[PDB]
Amino acid sequence: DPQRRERILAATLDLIAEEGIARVSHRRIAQRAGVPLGSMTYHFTGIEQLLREAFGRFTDHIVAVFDEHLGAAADRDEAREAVADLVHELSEDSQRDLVLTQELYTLAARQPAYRELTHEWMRRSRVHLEKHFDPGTARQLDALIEGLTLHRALAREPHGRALTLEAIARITTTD
Amino acid sequence: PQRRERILAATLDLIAEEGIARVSHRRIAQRAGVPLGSMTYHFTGIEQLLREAFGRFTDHIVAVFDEHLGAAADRDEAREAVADLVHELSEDSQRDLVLTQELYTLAARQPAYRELTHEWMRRSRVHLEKHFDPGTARQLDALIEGLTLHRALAREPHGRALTLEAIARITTT
Repeated sequence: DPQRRERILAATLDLIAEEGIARVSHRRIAQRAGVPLGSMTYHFTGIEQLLREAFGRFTDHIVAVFDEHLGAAADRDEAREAVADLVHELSEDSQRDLVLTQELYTLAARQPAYRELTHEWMRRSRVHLEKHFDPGTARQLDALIEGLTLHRALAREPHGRALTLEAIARITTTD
Repeated sequence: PQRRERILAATLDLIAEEGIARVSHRRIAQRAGVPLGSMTYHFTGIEQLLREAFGRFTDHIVAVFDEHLGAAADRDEAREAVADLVHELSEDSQRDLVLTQELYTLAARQPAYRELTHEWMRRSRVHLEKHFDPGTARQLDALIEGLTLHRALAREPHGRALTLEAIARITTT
């Protein structure tokens, strides 16, 4: 099964989501991935590469979520509506994804090297956004999506879609 | 005896440099230089302690919002002040960046803490509402959040121009 390496990455993500970044260790991960301890160092040069590849995988996943919503939009109007859907789904559908997102941000805040990950994440998000909006608005919009998602997710009383749709309409206005 | 204050201070310090998982009564008591019993006496537990520690941090940030939007006498002066706020909030203190992120992770994991992240947003909108209508204040607070995070976790933060244009659009009408 050539999927042992992939399983290690997934178990690493599960571990971080459930117990936090500080609990990351070769032994704990091997157990969750159901692979011998030696498999950790056979496939990975160290914890950094492991973490980079793990968060990179999580990163690919969310980017695909952008693709799922935006790729199905025919014009600006559907795109704006699609973005609202994206914001609400990201803010409440998966607590695991919200936690992994926040873990990554804390890591990148602490260790600059990991900002290569967040930088590449923001860039890919913008790519799909630029399939409907110009580069500038796409950048402004990505920051809005980030903020709306965060404020809904950590809210005691999350705002509704009308408010989300209006902010989106406003940020994507060029008249 | 400012033991309570020192404990709250040591808590933020520990979280800021060592990470949330390193918080324990023992370690914090050590940092603050107080007897282990002080931790259990002044606080009902780690929850109430983190709640008050982070509560102090948000006071610190809300204070920054003020003294920024504080002296704008215009909607346009307000906009430029928000821009300044965004850039200062993303470059000046890595401590504050880390602490905001630690709070965000805790609230994501334990909904109970979403009470203070909720109160933070509320207190932020209060200052913003001094210049903009309620709906706009709310949308703006979210944009401020997103722009700040994107500038901070980028390899090359975007320029002031981008920040101001985004603000100009979200505060349109």
